[PDB]
Amino acid sequence: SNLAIYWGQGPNQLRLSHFCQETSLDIINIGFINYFPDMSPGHWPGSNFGNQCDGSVYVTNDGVVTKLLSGCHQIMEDIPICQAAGKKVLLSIGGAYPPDQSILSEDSAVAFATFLWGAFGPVAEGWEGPRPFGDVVVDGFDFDIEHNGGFGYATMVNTFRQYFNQVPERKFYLSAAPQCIIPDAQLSDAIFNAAFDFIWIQYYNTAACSAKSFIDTSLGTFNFDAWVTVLKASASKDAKLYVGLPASETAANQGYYLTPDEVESLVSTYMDRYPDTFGGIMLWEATASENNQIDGAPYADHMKDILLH
Ligand SMILES: CNC(=O)NC(=N)Nc1ccccc1
Repeated sequence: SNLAIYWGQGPNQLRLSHFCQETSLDIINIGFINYFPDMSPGHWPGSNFGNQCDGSVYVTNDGVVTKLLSGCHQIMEDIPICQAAGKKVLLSIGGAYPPDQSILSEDSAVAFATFLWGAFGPVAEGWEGPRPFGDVVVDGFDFDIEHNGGFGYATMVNTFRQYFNQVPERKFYLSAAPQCIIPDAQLSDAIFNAAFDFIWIQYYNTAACSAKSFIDTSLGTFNFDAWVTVLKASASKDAKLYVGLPASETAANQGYYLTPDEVESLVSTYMDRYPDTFGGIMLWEATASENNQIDGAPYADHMKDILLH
């Protein structure tokens, strides 16, 4: 079972090459493309990577100043190291801030997909768009849509997967990151109507189905079961489900963090019930895990031992 984590939005983060050297980590999601074309200057998507990148943004063939970052030099340098180390690197779409971003048509969702594929996918001839990370090719795209409904996303997923299928030699990945409440307002249409390789339900910040509601069953009702049942119905039936967790008490709202012993008792129960769908743990996020050093190692290292034990 696999350990996925988020990097990109950590206060004072170290550079991604620190995390590339963390052997426990099998997947790293880079957040975020957070400005969508429909409300962003030029219809270009924009990006934000916390402290990373020199602050420069592309301007278009029209002189339009965009929201995309053009000098992300450490990330370009660092994504190949991660991949040279066995790790899959997915570029994440959305995130928490700002909360006023969405997709308005099926056309803009095909264009959004196509722009990301040209931009961060394989190097391609006729592509006359940006290459924010140079000749690096990501392994996939993560959908962390946490605002404004689910319109457009199954289309973006199938459009992506349409593109994947032309590169038969290489294997590319689609994941999503719902919150616990079923149905997820952002991603249930996506999950149902398209094939996600991985899905990591965020089990923090919502009381009625939080991971901590497994340890304290008075807080809400941990619902991984209901989720295996919808997954079975869906176009993502072969998706691997992940229990999404905060890597430190200071990573999500108070009381969502579980101690390793609490995690283990979650994991050994749901790895055994659904050995065929259970996939692993996902952490929010990389920096909080760094700073949560338990006996000379970070939180993620202790998660991986749990999964192997
Ligand atoms: C994988 N996505 C996240 O972990 N999202 C997340 N933590 N969003 C967020 C929502 C409200 C406040 C802070 C962060």
